[PDB]
Amino acid sequence: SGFRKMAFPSGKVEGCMVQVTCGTTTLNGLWLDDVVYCPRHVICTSEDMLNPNYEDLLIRKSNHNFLVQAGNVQLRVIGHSMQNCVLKLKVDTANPKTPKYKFVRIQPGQTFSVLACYNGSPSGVYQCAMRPNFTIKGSFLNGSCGSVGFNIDYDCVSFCYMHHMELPTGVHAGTDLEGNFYGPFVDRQTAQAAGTDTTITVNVLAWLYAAVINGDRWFLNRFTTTLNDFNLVAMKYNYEPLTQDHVDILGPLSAQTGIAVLDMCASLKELLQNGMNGRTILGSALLEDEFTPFDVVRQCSGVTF
Amino acid sequence: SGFRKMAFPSGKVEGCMVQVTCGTTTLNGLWLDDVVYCPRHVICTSEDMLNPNYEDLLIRKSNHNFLVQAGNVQLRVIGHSMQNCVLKLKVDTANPKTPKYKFVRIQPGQTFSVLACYNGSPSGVYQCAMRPNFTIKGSFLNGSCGSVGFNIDYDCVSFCYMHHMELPTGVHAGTDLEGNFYGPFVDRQTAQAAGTDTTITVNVLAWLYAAVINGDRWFLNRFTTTLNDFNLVAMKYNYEPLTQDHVDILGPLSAQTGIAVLDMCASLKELLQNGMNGRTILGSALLEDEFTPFDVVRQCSGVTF
Ligand SMILES: *C(=N)[C@H](C[C@@H]1CCNC1=O)NC(=O)[C@H](CC(C)C)NC(=O)[C@@H](NS(C)(=O)=O)C(C)(C)C
Ligand SMILES: *C(=N)[C@H](C[C@@H]1CCNC1=O)NC(=O)[C@H](CC(C)C)NC(=O)[C@@H](NS(C)(=O)=O)C(C)(C)C
Repeated sequence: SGFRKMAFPSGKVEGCMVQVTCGTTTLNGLWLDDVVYCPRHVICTSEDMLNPNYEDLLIRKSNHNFLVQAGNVQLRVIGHSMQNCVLKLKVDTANPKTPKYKFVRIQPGQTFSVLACYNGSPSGVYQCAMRPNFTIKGSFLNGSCGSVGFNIDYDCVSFCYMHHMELPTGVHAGTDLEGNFYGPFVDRQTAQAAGTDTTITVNVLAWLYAAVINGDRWFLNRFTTTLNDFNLVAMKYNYEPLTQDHVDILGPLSAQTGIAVLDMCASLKELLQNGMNGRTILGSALLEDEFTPFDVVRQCSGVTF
Repeated sequence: SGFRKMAFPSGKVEGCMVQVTCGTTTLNGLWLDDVVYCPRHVICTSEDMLNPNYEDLLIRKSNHNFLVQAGNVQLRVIGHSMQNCVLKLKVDTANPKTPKYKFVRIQPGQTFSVLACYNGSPSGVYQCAMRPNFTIKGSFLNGSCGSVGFNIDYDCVSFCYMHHMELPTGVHAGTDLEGNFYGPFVDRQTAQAAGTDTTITVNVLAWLYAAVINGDRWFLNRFTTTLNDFNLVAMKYNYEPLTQDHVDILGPLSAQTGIAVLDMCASLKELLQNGMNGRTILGSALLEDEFTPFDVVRQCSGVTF
């Protein structure tokens, strides 16, 4: 028993991290087979960052201008190309530590692990959610770009995020591994704002089921609700609408605990209208929305990779 | 910017995890050089667990009774011995993935990462604190014993915890890698209770400095306090006494922000006496005590391994 914010084991991704330096700027890259993926702004100087023309800057760079290091070993670059906001550097050596992998584009509300890196070396791993406004609440400093986010399924690493930038509220934005940004953001130093965020309702419900599984049951009430009436309340508290797809995805936790989803909705409705009155759920004084139904099942059932 | 509960990268420890089975019970083991370390209760059956005589049970076991698997590969056991509450199984093959390592016994208030494993395979990584009552708030299921806790310093893994058991409140207890329990616990299925816990004051202060570094400064007041007067307040709210050693350890964060430790103590005293009035600090509605000063510096300065 117990419930923690748990990240995926990071070893498979650690063996793919490299350092990419072009001129004076060094960021991280992801080395898979004979290709290194990194943010395109590695080719910018400080003056270039207000409004860079990346295609122009890349035209003036040749393979040898890219210094790629894997540990203390230089990897020789033999080709380069730009795909959306990422550079693909072909190297003359395939990474022998390349895991089975896929590039996926995750949906808002889904979670992943981030392996935060500097100079191609890992500093830590934490779990994040793709927010409804297409930002993540991460922890990233200068030099962290090219750090990646990922899920693991058995032996397969699904890379879903590459880190590019920080937005005024202390929140983070990036691309999938094809270089397309999540959200309406661009890779330039100009004023950009995230849309208003919203609470991921299906995830709060998943975490309430995690609490029941752990014996923290005080908030269960005796009522039920309709899906339509729940959503009228959710709306006022800035919660996403709950869909029938979300109800189905909560099926395994509902079946395990014997609490119908609409009954858990009635209990959540009460928490939203009345507060927690100084109580905690799973140790938290606020309702938590960064665990998916799958995360709850995986942690409470001991799924391994 | 941003502040997350961040675990160490787990790859170095992942390459050491193995499965140990004796009879019907399977737990995890730690394979370093030619030795596998695991909890001694792998040799118990269900009937044995109320009050096992481990020395007696081990006398009746020979090397071949221990089935050790590293992935799909059986490792042949060639010797066995018991050290306190851990078994040491000598195997005929040294682990080629053994990192530089040390066995350390950590002090209450210190943090570590746990790599939770089942059947020798990792399921997730999370950060934990050794509580003042010598328990940890983890997330562990049947089969998780032998999962380890660790810190990393550059290239060196300091193993400090091996998981053995769960106590009535949903909290966890274990040993160092020499098999000595943290706390007054024994490895048997009998009623055991943890002492009353207390809040790790130096860590709350460290996290308040993390908040200042991130721009969350609303709680800073205009006052100072003496160390003695702060401790009189801390006492009433079940906080550990702050010592001059703790004040010195907070020196780097104090110097970085220009806030004297005793001035931050005055601000904490106000939070304890008055509450947060529905506000949050770094997103949390409760004061957080599972970040050490070192964790704050490492995360806010981008320390890598
Ligand atoms: C990548 N190494 C770095 C990560 C930032 C640095 C501080 N915290 C982070 O997450 N990315 C940047 O510095 C990017 C670079 C451009 C070309 C996208 N710039 C920013 O993130 C910028 N924010 S913005 C796009 O102007 O609103 C900063 C530097 C003002 C944070
Ligand atoms: C190790 N695999 C297992 C980990 C437990 C299982 C549930 N959550 C955990 O953390 N450890 C045990 O089952 C130990 C075994 C003995 C010999 C120490 N037993 C317990 O943890 C026991 N608690 S106790 C010592 O009786 O208070 C349980 C099974 C009642 C939780």
